[PDB]
Amino acid sequence: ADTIVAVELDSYPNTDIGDPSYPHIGIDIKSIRSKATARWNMQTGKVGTAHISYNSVAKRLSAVVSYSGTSSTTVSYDVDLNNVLPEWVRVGLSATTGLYKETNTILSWSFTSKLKTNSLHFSFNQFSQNPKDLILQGDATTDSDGNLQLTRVSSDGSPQGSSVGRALFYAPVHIWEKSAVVASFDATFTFLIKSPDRDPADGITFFIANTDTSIPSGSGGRLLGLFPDAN
Amino acid sequence: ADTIVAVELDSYPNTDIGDPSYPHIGIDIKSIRSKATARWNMQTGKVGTAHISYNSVAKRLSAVVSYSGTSSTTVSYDVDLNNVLPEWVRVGLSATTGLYKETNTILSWSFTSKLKTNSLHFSFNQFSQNPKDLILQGDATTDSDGNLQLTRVSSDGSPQGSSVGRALFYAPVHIWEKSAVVASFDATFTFLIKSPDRDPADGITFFIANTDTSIPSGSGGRLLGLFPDAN
Amino acid sequence: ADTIVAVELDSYPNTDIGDPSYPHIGIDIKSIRSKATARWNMQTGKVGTAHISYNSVAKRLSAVVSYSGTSSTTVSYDVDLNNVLPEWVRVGLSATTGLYKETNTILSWSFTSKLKTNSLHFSFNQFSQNPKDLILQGDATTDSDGNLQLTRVSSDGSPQGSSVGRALFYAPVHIWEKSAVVASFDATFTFLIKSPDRDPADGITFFIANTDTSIPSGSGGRLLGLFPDAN
Amino acid sequence: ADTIVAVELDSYPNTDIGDPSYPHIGIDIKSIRSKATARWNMQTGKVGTAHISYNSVAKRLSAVVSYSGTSSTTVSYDVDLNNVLPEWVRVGLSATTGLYKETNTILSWSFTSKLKTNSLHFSFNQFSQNPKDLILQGDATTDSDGNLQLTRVSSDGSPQGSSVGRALFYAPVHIWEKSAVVASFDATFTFLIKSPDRDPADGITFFIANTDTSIPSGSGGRLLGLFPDAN
Ligand SMILES: OC[C@H]1O[C@H](Oc2c[nH]c3ccc(Br)c(Cl)c23)[C@@H](O)[C@@H](O)[C@@H]1O
Ligand SMILES: OC[C@H]1O[C@H](Oc2c[nH]c3ccc(Br)c(Cl)c23)[C@@H](O)[C@@H](O)[C@@H]1O
Ligand SMILES: OC[C@H]1O[C@H](Oc2c[nH]c3ccc(Br)c(Cl)c23)[C@@H](O)[C@@H](O)[C@@H]1O
Ligand SMILES: OC[C@H]1O[C@H](Oc2c[nH]c3ccc(Br)c(Cl)c23)[C@@H](O)[C@@H](O)[C@@H]1O
Ligand SMILES: [Ca+2]
Ligand SMILES: [Ca+2]
Ligand SMILES: [Ca+2]
Ligand SMILES: [Ca+2]
Ligand SMILES: [Mn+2]
Ligand SMILES: [Mn+2]
Ligand SMILES: [Mn+2]
Ligand SMILES: [Mn+2]
Repeated sequence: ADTIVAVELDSYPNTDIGDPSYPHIGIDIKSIRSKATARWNMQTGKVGTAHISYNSVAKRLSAVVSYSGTSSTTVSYDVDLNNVLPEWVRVGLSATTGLYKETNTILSWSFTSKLKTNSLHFSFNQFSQNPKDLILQGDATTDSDGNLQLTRVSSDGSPQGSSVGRALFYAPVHIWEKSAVVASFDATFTFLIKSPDRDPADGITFFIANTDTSIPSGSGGRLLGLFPDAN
Repeated sequence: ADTIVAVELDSYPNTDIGDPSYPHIGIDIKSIRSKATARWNMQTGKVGTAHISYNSVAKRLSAVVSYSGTSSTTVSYDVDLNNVLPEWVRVGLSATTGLYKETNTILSWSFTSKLKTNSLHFSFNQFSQNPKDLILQGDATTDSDGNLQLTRVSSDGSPQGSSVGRALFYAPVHIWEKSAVVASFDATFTFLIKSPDRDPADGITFFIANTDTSIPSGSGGRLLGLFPDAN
Repeated sequence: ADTIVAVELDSYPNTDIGDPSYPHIGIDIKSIRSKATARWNMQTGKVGTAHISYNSVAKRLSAVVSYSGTSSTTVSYDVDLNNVLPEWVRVGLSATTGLYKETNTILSWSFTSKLKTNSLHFSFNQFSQNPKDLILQGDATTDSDGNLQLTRVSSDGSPQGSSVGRALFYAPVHIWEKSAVVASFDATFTFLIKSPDRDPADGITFFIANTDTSIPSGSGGRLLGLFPDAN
Repeated sequence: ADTIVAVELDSYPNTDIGDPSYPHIGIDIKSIRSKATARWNMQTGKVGTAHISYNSVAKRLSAVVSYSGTSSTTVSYDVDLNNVLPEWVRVGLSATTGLYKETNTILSWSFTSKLKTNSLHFSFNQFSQNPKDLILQGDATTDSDGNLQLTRVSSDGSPQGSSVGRALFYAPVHIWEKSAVVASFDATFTFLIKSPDRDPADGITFFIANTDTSIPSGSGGRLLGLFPDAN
């Protein structure tokens, strides 16, 4: 199967596959069962911001998720990613709904990777109706306001359940190379999660995988479109 | 056929299809017959640097080609590129040999595009043996020193004639959009041209084209791998 | 006196010192009497954006000023700036009021300069209460919302007349050097101009000058805090 | 006195004030007695490269120092720098000689800081004869090849003992702010250390301090121009 590293913004607690009993942000290394989590004061209807960073010297993957004036949650995990990930990757965003639902609207997304002794940076502050520099998978679409709807939304804006969708950047990324002195990446995205459900679900991830990654069978709902099971 | 905008570093004068009678840099808008040229004091065996820039407000495509301490040549052309190019493009480098030959060795290549009211930047200071973020066309390869050999070079380093090769960046680039306030791009590459021929040929280009661009039939030699004829 | 290059957003027509009879954007080379202007559909109470760019190869200073969904005005002028400006400069923003007034509120400001063969970039999306990386001149202050008020505003937000204020970046900028292949700069700022006056005044500039530049005597009002007279 | 955070490239072992018994790179938090060190295979006469990074989420200051094809040494230290440093800082490079000597030649220096919810980046690949964007302290000069000589070098290139010199960037840097979601910085410099001494000394640092920082009295030699004593 795919090799996966992800930062999950998990709005629904699936305690039966390892979630804490509350909304949380998590660092996922090849398993939906996060190696590290932090409690997420998830706000429906307000725009959030996530920042993710890593470098091969400090070897500490970190993420912070914030709502302006409201809250900020941070999670870190010490991991040598050059030991987990292949040399060439694609980076992306994923989102699911399940029994319960939410909009998983991406308003912006940027990413930088550096291979020091290669550089790649992209920034999207609007998404075009046919984004030729993105690989849209599952239900992911871009809409009339220029936003990226990772999961299905009806004509009036209502989120639908049992949705899975992902967007990967078109170009493979060279995230490590044996002659590199240091490899680093940074990622930021802003997101709007709306829901009429008392318990919204399921969440959004930023993720790095093998370049030929695709939505695994059975990855809906709590598996965030990333893993075929909860191992 | 393809839609082409290019800056050509033309080491061989083909006076019969419009070249001036000397090595020159040129700005090409949909024809190998440059809309503007400047005399190029082409230096065999020394590393050169080319800088190209454009923005949709000034509407002036410019290029400068230099050898440290030796020479610098500049050419500009006033053109609304949003009137020439499709909204989505790929960017690349091309090179040819013909009867006469030269190495067309790319040591580095960078590019930035901005869509203001989208950003894309890539930088290569070394090229890996299998560059998954590049579309290599024709004879283009990367070699053991980490350089990009656009045209065929033998085992010992000798350039071969009748070669054509191109390298495009993998991801389409969004170079204009009707809601943009301003669109801009910048490109830099460094290059080493070696030749045992008294009159080296044929040259190197940086070029922007339709995303599905490929080497046209009959584009070798003086056509720089860009055009199917000299119209 | 100072040596000045500026892009002026001139909200008040002073026809007696060379203004066209309407709000305009202008390119100023050592004189308030613009070398080039374009009609500016100036909008009171809406946030505007200005983009300015130049490179020493194309030698074309350009500016675009826009309100989202409303209007965009562009002005360009062909000028070799390395022939006007000293090698070391400071860059800044200026604004005035006079008999008539307006707020000259800077919401953001960024700038990049490149000296190719040096790089400097700064970006402000919020201004702190005591910006130690800015030289504030005249009436310029930063306020509680994190904005830069170039001209005097009363406690409730009312703009005052007979105000002059400027903000320069602290560090001198190396905008040309005789060994450079190409020198380039880019600048963006966003601005909010509010006024209860039927004819608001006087305007905002982005400007480059000798590093020891200061507000000239008698530069208020129509002189935009840049020039001691209307020569 | 000054508040100091530094990464030291310490070519001389002063075991009597806490150095390990070998050349080392070290992370210094308000004391020359490094909180963390790693053995440095210091190479005389070859160009080295140092990369330093930190972000306020991972809270891990890291540094890697390398010679191409030869060696690489890494040191990290977990520290909340927003708890050590004032909100406004200057960043710089320092170097000393003492009884023993070496050239402390800076060939390039770059730095980025980001204040997320401010950006500052500078890059020097050549240093001009009178760098107006640098505060040169002590013996620091720039020479005819465009390099930064932090410590005294004679007319022919011979390093002198009992030298101290520093170069700070002119503009204060805003490295933390109470409303920031995350603060980050990155720094790179390349350096050439030549010596006719069997045991070269004393070393080079990249350092962050109070904006009004100056060379303390008695900071020569093993104190690297940063501290007034070895507490
Ligand atoms: O969308 C949230 C969740 O909905 C389903 O799980 C349930 C949440 N509440 C329930 C109540 C009953 C059943 Br049966 C299920 Cl399967 C659930 C599944 O789709 C999960 O994958 C998902 O995490
Ligand atoms: O490589 C340089 C040139 O070589 C060929 O043209 C000639 C240059 N000198 C010649 C002499 C004879 C003939 Br026949 C040709 Cl076709 C040439 C052709 O391959 C040209 O496309 C190319 O520009
Ligand atoms: O603020 C707009 C203008 O106000 C003054 O000029 C006038 C605009 N309408 C007037 C009417 C009368 C007189 Br007297 C003046 Cl001086 C003006 C002067 O302060 C000008 O410098 C400025 O351009
Ligand atoms: O330059 C290297 C060192 O030279 C001096 O220390 C000595 C190194 N070998 C010695 C031998 C004798 C004496 Br006395 C001294 Cl003070 C030293 C002092 O200047 C030290 O600060 C410095 O670390
Ligand atoms: Ca879950
Ligand atoms: Ca030719
Ligand atoms: Ca006026
Ligand atoms: Ca020491
Ligand atoms: Mn979870
Ligand atoms: Mn030609
Ligand atoms: Mn005017
Ligand atoms: Mn030490």
